[PDB]
Amino acid sequence: LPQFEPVPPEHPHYEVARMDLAHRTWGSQNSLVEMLFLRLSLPVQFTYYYSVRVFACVWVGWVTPDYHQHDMNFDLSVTVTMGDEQGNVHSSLKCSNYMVWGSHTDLVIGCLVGLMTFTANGKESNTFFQVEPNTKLFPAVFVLPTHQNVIQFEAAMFLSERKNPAPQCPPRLEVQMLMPVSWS
Repeated sequence: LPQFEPVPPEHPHYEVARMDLAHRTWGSQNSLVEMLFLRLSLPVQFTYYYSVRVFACVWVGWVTPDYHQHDMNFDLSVTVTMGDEQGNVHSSLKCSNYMVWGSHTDLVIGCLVGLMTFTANGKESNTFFQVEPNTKLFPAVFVLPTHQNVIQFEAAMFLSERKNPAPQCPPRLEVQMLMPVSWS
């Protein structure tokens, strides 16, 4: 199982670089071409935008706590539809378990609560995994590197949401927001 563990420098080379607007610079400098399933360590619980800024095809999104699909494949996994004795339906019952979207700096941004939507390059691109109950999701981003400083991260701030001091609206990333890869 590919459970996440935080990137621990020295590493063959995924250079974390938390910095201060607050954001997170990156870079696979060394000749290691593949697999950067960059889940963030601090999942939401159910307003809160989530910017990402690729510097150089990246599957930005959100992820349910379980997830062991460590594969080269883009776009993989479940719609539910509770029925009736009538043979009809109590129609739909949520879906999916999660969010993802496939020179210049691409800038992808999410949002948060019961709904969530992508907003690529400051422009709307809504609906992809836009309903859930009172559940949880990591602010994850899957990546295959371009080498050239591969990726960067960031309505009220997400930091207000992850942690107890809600509101306190302005950003402060704070130390715990580590950036695990899904190790083999």
